[PDB]
Amino acid sequence: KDIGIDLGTANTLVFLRGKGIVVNEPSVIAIDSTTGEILKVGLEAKNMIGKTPATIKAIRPMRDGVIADYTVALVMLRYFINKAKGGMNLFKPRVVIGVPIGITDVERRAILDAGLEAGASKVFLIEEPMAAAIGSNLNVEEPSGNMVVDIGGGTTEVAVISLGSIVTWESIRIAGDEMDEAIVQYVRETYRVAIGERTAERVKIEIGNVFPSKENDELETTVSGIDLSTGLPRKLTLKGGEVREALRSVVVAIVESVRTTLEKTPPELVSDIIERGIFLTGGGSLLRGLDTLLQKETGISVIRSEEPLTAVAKGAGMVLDKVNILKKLQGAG
Repeated sequence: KDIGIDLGTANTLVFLRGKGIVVNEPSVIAIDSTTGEILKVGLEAKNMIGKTPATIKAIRPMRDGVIADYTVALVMLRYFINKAKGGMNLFKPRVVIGVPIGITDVERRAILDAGLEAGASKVFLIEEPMAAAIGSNLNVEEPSGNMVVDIGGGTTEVAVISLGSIVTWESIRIAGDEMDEAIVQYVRETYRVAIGERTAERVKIEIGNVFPSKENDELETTVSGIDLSTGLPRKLTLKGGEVREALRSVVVAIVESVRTTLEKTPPELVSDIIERGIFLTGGGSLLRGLDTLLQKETGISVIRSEEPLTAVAKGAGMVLDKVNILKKLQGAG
């Protein structure tokens, strides 16, 4: 039994060689604040965020693409592996876990340890964009310039793939989480209202956009929270234009990372990218008009992936059947 795991800062996906995606749940875990006992893991836990009594603590152990709260992350990972196997047993499956390219050796050691402690007989780490390319069948083993821009909840990764490896890359810790925060901050500074992270995510999903257009400007939705200047509950409406402005600095950072990667890419590979185009993927890349904006800024065609949410998990599991690539991945156990 072999599984691919996309342990995202926002959502976790597990691909089981033989049937596909068997786990797709928010990366949240809730525990009894006194006993430490796990109450819920997944969606039911996410639904608790910002709504818990003092007796319960809802946690998102993954941050910036890496482990931020070790033990909690450990038990959550075990829960997911157990669920992927279809209940806990004495079988230790082989596991491949996606990771940002800019990960440190220490952060890298933590994920390998966690994988083993969580119940894996052996763990392998695969770079995010590489897993996404394999999961989307991009023929990564060929000598063809393939630039992938993967935006998740914790990181934005830009990589030029060729011959089963990454030639050049940039990795910044500005992605989905920073988009949510940007909206929270915008509402607080503009209307003096405090809203939660989940309400900000809803806004991002319902009217988030990064390219100007009549249609985008007309988009609207409401948000509810507490007016910090009056101490009263308050509901107000946000429009596409406002949100686009709130996400400006984040988008600027993303565009910049793409330009910087292109600049240092070997000329023959750049030649390939101009003809092939840039591959845009990841849950954080779904902002309205993001492809439009990147294409206009780089002057190069941008293509959105067809399975932006599952590509990474699929690729992590599929890499097990590619000895040439697998043999180069760092592992443990």
